[PDB]
Amino acid sequence: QFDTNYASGRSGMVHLFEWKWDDIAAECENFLGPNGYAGVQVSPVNENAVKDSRPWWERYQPISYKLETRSGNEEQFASMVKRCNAVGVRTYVDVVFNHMAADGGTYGTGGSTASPSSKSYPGVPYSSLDFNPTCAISNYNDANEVRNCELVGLRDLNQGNSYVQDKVVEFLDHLIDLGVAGFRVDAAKHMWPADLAVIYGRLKNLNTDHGFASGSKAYIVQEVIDMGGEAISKSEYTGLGAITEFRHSDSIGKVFRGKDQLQYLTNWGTAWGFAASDRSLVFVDNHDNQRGHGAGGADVLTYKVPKQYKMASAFMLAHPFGTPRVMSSFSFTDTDQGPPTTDGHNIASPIFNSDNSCSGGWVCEHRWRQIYNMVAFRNAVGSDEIQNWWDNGSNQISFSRGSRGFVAFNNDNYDLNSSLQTGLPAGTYCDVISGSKSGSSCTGKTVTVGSDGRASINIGSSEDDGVLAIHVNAKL
Ligand SMILES: [Cl-]
Ligand SMILES: [Sr+2]
Ligand SMILES: [Sr+2]
Repeated sequence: QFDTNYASGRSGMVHLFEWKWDDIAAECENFLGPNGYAGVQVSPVNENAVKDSRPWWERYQPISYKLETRSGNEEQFASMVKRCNAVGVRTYVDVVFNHMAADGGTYGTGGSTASPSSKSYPGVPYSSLDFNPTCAISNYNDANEVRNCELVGLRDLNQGNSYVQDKVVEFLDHLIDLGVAGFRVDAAKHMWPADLAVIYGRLKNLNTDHGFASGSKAYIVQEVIDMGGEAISKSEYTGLGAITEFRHSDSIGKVFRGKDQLQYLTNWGTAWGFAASDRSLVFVDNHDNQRGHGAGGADVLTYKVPKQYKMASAFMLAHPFGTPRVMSSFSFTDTDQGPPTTDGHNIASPIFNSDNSCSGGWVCEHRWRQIYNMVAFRNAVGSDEIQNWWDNGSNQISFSRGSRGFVAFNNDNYDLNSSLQTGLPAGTYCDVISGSKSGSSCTGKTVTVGSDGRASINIGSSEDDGVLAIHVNAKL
């Protein structure tokens, strides 16, 4: 429940927001696999309610547990898991069993129909007896009202009923048979941990046919928003699985936006109020946080602030704390707007340029050179500890991961021109933020490390990038 089940020597979970299964399987073999990524988080794979203008949040109003979405059907989803597992990329499913669709959602994405006014869902065989009595969440400080009342009209299921427990376990076991490696449980704060423990304990072992070790259990990351000093604590859930550490997203936004100083990052971890490292799923932004009014509000860094979003992603991928997750979104100017379509419904596949960058309505942050080359940085340093910390007392910091990698940041209004201790063997290194290694040359900046371990690091305060990075797996 705490082991990621990652393949050997890989790191980084990519949330391919609203991608279809066919496009995900191709991206596993063409990019994610040969670039060292560890896993992919998919949108809900079960049938959801069809709503006007096809908003993104329609996929969190389940109609049934049939694998029938705009992303594809069960046959395409199963082939996607098999093809991604063959290149070493695991699959983690966003699962929604706290509620069903609200009023106005009579049609499903796979042919099923429902009647939320009577709490009747013929696809799951669900009846009104399987739900909590109708009530609305208004207080948010009453831990009983948050877990038993209806969230924005969504029909609150009763996870204490043995029939509901059967259907959820039946659905999660079906996904395990298809080769899935873990689950992201949506709205976990609105459910009782005692009932979650029963569901989690009944799940079968992982399918060894997909290259899983015998005795492997499904990875469990729980979506809990705990900004500190709340009625519901994240410690209620850290005993049953990993949690979404949203303090990481809100703090990393404040720091790299200038609202806090970079020198304070010297004790990044539980000293900043985070959960345990082996219990923390960390990220810069998520599909909710990037739209505002999330857990971090306006302080969250998104792709729309590219220079500081890349610096924040580079710091997270270089720090040993937690399990990093990188967001891959589609461009939006309206928080309700859904993914790009070829008409008004059929999701349009992403297209790629000579950059290996995305187009056609998708941003593809995981294909940014500054992001996927830092994933290689994480894979090259392993479990090496932080050493050689330096800072100027403001917004210029640098540290090394053992003797295998070095990174430097400049968030001040003036340049960085210092001879810093790098901790690496002497030689010539390619700046992995500004380029890559090709044969015996560097695409971007070059970094020369002297016999004393010191190197000249230069990051102008007006350059497009505010971070430099080098590691031993990109020498010469
Ligand atoms: Cl999340
Ligand atoms: Sr609930
Ligand atoms: Sr200080």
